[PDB]
Amino acid sequence: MVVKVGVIGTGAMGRAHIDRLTNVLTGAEVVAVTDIDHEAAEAAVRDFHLNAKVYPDDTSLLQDPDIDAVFVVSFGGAHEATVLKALDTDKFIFTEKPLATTLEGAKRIVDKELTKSKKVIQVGFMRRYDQGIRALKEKLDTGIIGAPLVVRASHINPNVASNYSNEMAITDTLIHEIDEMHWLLDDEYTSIQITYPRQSAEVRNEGLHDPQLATLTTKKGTVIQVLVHVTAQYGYEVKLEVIGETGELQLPNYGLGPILRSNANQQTAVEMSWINRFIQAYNTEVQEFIDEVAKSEPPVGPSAWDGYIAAITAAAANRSQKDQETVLINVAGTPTFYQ
Amino acid sequence: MVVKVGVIGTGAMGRAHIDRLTNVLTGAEVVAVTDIDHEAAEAAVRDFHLNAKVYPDDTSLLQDPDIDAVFVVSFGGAHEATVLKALDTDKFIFTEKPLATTLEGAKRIVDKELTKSKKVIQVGFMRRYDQGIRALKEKLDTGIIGAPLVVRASHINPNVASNYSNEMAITDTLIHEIDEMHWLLDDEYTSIQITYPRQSAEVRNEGLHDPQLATLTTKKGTVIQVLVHVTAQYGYEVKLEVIGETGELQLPNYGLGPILRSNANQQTAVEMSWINRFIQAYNTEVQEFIDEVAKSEPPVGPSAWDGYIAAITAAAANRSQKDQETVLINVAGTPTFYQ
Amino acid sequence: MVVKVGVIGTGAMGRAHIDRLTNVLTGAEVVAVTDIDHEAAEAAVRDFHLNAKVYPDDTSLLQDPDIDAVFVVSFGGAHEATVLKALDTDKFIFTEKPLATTLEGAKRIVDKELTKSKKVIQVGFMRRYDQGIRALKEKLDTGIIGAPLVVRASHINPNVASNYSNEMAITDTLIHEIDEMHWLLDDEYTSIQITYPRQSAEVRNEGLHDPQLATLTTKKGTVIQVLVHVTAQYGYEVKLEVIGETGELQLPNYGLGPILRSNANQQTAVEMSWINRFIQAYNTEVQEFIDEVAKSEPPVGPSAWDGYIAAITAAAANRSQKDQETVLINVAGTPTFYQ
Amino acid sequence: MVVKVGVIGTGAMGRAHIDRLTNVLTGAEVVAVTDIDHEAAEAAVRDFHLNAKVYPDDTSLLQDPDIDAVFVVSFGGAHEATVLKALDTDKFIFTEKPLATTLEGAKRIVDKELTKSKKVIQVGFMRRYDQGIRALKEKLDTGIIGAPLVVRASHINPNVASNYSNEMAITDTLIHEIDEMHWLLDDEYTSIQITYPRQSAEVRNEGLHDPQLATLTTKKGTVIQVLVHVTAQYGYEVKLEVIGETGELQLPNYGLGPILRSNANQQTAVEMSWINRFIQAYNTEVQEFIDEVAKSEPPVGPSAWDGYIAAITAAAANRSQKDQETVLINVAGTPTFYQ
Ligand SMILES: NC(=O)C1=CN([C@@H]2O[C@H](COP(=O)(O)OP(=O)(O)OC[C@H]3O[C@@H](n4cnc5c(N)ncnc54)[C@H](O)[C@@H]3O)[C@@H](O)[C@H]2O)C=CC1
Ligand SMILES: NC(=O)C1=CN([C@@H]2O[C@H](COP(=O)(O)OP(=O)(O)OC[C@H]3O[C@@H](n4cnc5c(N)ncnc54)[C@H](O)[C@@H]3O)[C@@H](O)[C@H]2O)C=CC1
Ligand SMILES: NC(=O)C1=CN([C@@H]2O[C@H](COP(=O)(O)OP(=O)(O)OC[C@H]3O[C@@H](n4cnc5c(N)ncnc54)[C@H](O)[C@@H]3O)[C@@H](O)[C@H]2O)C=CC1
Ligand SMILES: NC(=O)C1=CN([C@@H]2O[C@H](COP(=O)(O)OP(=O)(O)OC[C@H]3O[C@@H](n4cnc5c(N)ncnc54)[C@H](O)[C@@H]3O)[C@@H](O)[C@H]2O)C=CC1
Ligand SMILES: O[C@H]1[C@H](O)[C@@H](O)[C@H](O)[C@@H](O)[C@H]1O
Repeated sequence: MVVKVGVIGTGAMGRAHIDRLTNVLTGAEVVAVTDIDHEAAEAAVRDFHLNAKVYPDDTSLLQDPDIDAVFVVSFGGAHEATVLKALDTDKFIFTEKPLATTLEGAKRIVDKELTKSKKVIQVGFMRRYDQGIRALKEKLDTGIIGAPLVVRASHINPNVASNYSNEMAITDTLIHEIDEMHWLLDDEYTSIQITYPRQSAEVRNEGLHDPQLATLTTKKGTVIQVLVHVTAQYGYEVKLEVIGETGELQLPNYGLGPILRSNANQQTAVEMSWINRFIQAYNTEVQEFIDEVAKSEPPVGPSAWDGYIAAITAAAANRSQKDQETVLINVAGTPTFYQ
Repeated sequence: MVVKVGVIGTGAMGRAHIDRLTNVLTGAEVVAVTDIDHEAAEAAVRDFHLNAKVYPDDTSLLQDPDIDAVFVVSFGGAHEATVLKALDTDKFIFTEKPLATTLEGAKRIVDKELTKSKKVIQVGFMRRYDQGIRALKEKLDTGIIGAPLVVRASHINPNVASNYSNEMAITDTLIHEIDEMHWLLDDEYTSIQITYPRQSAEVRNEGLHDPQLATLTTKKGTVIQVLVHVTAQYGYEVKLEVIGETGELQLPNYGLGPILRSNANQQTAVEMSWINRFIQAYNTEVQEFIDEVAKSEPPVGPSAWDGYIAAITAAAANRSQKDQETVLINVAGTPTFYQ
Repeated sequence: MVVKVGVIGTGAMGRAHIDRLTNVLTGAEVVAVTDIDHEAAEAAVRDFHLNAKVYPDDTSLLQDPDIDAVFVVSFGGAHEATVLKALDTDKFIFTEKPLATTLEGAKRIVDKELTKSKKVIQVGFMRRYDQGIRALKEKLDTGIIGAPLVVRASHINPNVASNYSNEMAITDTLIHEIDEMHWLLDDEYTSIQITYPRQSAEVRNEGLHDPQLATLTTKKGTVIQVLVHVTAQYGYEVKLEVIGETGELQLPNYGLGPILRSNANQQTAVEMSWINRFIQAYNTEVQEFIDEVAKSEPPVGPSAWDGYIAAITAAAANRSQKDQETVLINVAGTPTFYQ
Repeated sequence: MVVKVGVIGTGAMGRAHIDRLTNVLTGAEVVAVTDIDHEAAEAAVRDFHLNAKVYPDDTSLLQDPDIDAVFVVSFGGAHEATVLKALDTDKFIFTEKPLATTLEGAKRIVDKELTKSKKVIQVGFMRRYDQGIRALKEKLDTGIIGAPLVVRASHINPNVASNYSNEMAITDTLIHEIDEMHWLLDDEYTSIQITYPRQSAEVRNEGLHDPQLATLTTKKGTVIQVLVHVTAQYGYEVKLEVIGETGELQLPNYGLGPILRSNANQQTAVEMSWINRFIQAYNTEVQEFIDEVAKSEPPVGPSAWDGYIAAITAAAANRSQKDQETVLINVAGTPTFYQ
């Protein structure tokens, strides 16, 4: 039966999710929208030819009994309150990352969800759905390279908007690696440290350090070195290498485009848009959510607990940014509810 | 509104299309099925949880007024009669390849379709929807390597079933390149020639020559060299290189799986299944057809005319297979109906 | 002993051989040069800091008793007369390919050398010395991919000089593959056919067809498909793929230059000339020649017989060029002198 | 005229250099040897068919006026004393790494040589001569990727002998990166920090931590992250990536061996031997030294100053190994003598 969806926040990613649900994926319909910019919400309805009602706020939308699930796609800082409101209903909840912008907010959500008769929140950490990354994890898990010793990763982005701040290097960019690595390794973090190499001349934003180097450590002692470089110019790229005791695994170059021999070079295109890079993962993640809601079963994707882990680690990273010193992480054990 | 589909032939590929239409793609519903094996048809209904009627044959299914489009997914030899029957209705028609198993059957279909007010047939030549192959064509069409002079291609398959005949090297295997190349090059074929290199010791089928080399010439003068190797053992692989005046284009490695460094080698997995190789293409191809039907517009994918070109070329190749001599091809000018 | 060398022809490759003999290789000194362009000869002496005599012609240089060995590095069509003259002396002879530009010329050389007390000619078929190509042959010979069924090869040049003729597409270019494949496969040819794809707009030489396709068949039934493309623009490249019963072997991309990520592309440099692509092969073959001369022993590298065997096939291809028809080949057995 | 060489220390690398001078390269002759193991010295002369005198010690060898240059290939701890002695002569000096085993020893050599009328010492840091590494440096120096911000490198080795110590991870292994980076970047080091990920189960040596992570900083702010992994099992590999403001540069795939398609995989061999990996670099380095001596000009390769830089940095790294703390490095501005 069709999953009736309400969307809270009809901006860039909200519209992208509306588009997915309407024109790409199967088994859902958007029947309600709201945005603090009412005209934006109206436009979403028009642009996507929805049979949907526009509500003036989240509270009103959440009162609609016909809605089976809500998508929270507002500003990050608005997620916490909205998710908490939604938990007063029986509706399933897909929230874009972050779960909340503070670790305390995340904890509030976890604590509230724990009181319920079903897990209902999935968080939009799409990396876990990317076919390439999953294939690497699968291969790692065969034991073929032994224990993971070091992970080297890159998060490369061409340029940023004028409103992109230093802290967003963590909260908008590194956050993906923050969620991914503990999942990839089936391990828990023990520390994070952010260091600043020489400042790029390409940076146009006051206070923004770029590139940034992030070193994370895990309980088993695996060290993760992430390069974050958001004014890299050349392209958008995600790189991942796992160094094991007996071998290595790395993600192949992304892209299906041809190899060009021309002008004394052999070349392949590099993606310029994060949007295109993770199109598959976004579709897969959302389809999975919808498929679960259709069965009235709890989501199986990243949970509020994953959101909490991410928020704790992001907080630690933002602390590290202040003086470039290592910050310890010690997350509580995973409640059975979230296993 | 949803496109209501009837499926004629509920075998391996018929079920795969049903699965696509039901569980993967958007905007369609299978409401009717038929198969000469009635038990298979019934199973398809149960297996995919369809709300669908099982009909004794194609004729009866075709009388169902609720059906917007039919999928013809029976034995190749059955396609012609069914497509001709379907053309007595107003319904849209997706037929799997081949359009017909004979040249004359293909023309009968074309002649019949030409009598209609709009085009309704799409033929399942999915290569055109493969992202890698499409990306190559697109790059070619930028002019960046100048005019295409030579095409070198491979269709590699690990092993064949006992029913695989010499002529199937053309009709089941090369057929894909036959449809693909004239599209790739915006050109028309003038001849085809099949040669037999030394016979592989891996061949276990009566009368099968393997490998086979196919050489096609085009009106603009491009020479196409295809290696067909169906007992290759190592994997399933589709390779494509275009040699231009000022450069070359080739398909990259297919696969998202990781690069493994282990035991004095660096390695990546090779696909063993054509099914897996073309999952995406099948999805894109069918979604497009459904999207067209939903708008009541003619299909924009490979047409009955393309089916005809394929059939003519395949026939010529089968003739060449008899003595390894060149066989001329002179395809009629495209009717405006198919422009 | 330091081998005293004379060089006949001091153009691009003459200079390159002088360079290697003077600065890289051991046990040789260039003591004499000649070129029909006196200024070119003088430039070679100057540019490579030689204490060398500049002779007005080959005959005078050949009559200098102090010269131990001569290198024939003139225009291909000039090799025959020079080699024949040199055979009137007791000097060792390294000639670049081709041995001659006609079958009759090659035969004249063989007939003359057979009258001598020992073998003195080495032909510059350097492909056999290339580490990559050798490594491929070695792997093939392990049986890991079973019997070789088809070979696909490319011989790519960016452009040609004004003196490059249609006939030279065979005698200067394809001649490498002619020698290479029979060595690689330990097989002999039964036929050759040259075909002319769509003529490139990049051709600037009257009478030159480019690209050209060569199909060679061997006694064991292996079919070799060579692409000759000498106005390719993009670079200089040699490609080799062997299709076996149970697998494939391919030469990797050549180059040590870096991978550049820049401007929405990932790219690596392509060689623009043989001079660098085959520097190792040239070094090895020439050092081997010099080492034999130093011991007053016959060369162990490719012989005038190899040159003649190649010339037979080359002449067959030149015949095929006229009408694009297949030409049969059946070479004589190797004389004892050349075993 | 031929460069007459004396070799001090005729062990593994000593014999390798003798072989280079005797068989591989042009313009030199080994005319004297010495080793504390007088039988090793005798074996060298014998095995390589040398016309050389065996001297009882370095002092006696250095007094031989016919010797143009000496190679110091004894135990590392024995270089300092031997070098300082040779500096009492006018002979050119090629010393293997290290220049000295202490920065104090290195400083003494630097001070002594600085009193001489011209530079005579080259240190055997062969990385700088590796074609790929040089090609990358050169591309970097074009400015095409802007300023270097981060360098990521790997020094991967399959296994170690029973005598390999924790300190050797620096002195024998990382030392190559230690010399290479400041040269690559034309910059000076300001700090080094060694950190230990989880210990590999493959380690069989008391006290050896593997892998190790080395972080170096430069004056311009470039951060260098090196992974040292000496029990990696899979192969020997050197990886290098430079992250620039506007792009990236990395070393390409190393290897000439074929690509094998077999058994559901595509694979290429990985080098297992550091010896084989850097064969070319060793040859080029020594040939350049000989060429300089031949012209009676100072060496142009890595100098005593470079050896001093390496010694300081290695000492700092050995210190950091104790507690994983960052150790500052302050190298004096280069004397013009060494520019
Ligand atoms: N998982 C991923 O890779 C990505 C996640 N996101 C997340 O999606 C969320 C939205 O980002 P964008 O769409 O790019 O930003 P956006 O700025 O384009 O849109 C946000 C929308 O939310 C509306 N809004 C703000 N506060 C609201 C509230 N309290 N209630 C209702 N509506 C409100 C705004 O008016 C705006 O239309 C963010 O949390 C972002 O981090 C965004 C892009 C990629
Ligand atoms: N485009 C592509 O890549 C592919 C195309 N195909 C095409 O799909 C068609 C079906 O192939 P598969 O599903 O693999 O074969 P299959 O043998 O598994 O299924 C064929 C089904 O058709 C039924 N059938 C036969 N004659 C019929 C008729 N007159 N009316 C109704 N049903 C009839 C059979 O009972 C069977 O259930 C073939 O034409 C094949 O060439 C199949 C696979 C891939
Ligand atoms: N093995 C290989 O990969 C290569 C082989 N070659 C061969 O080397 C030879 C020379 O080629 P390039 O140096 O590239 O050509 P080039 O055109 O640069 O030089 C040819 C030189 O020969 C001189 N010459 C012509 N006729 C002469 C004669 N009768 N006596 C003396 N000198 C004469 C010309 O004046 C010119 O200086 C050819 O046989 C060519 O096929 C050339 C390049 C690569
Ligand atoms: N640049 C590179 O990649 C490499 C550098 N090396 C360096 O080469 C040097 C020698 O290494 P190996 O040959 O591997 O060691 P090895 O132990 O095989 O040989 C050293 C030889 O020196 C002799 N010896 C020791 N002290 C001596 C003294 N005071 N005077 C004369 N002879 C003496 C020993 O008896 C022995 O025969 C070391 O400094 C090593 O670090 C070695 C291998 C590679
Ligand atoms: O003489 C050169 C030489 O034979 C090269 O190796 C070949 O690549 C060029 O085509 C030819 O003109």
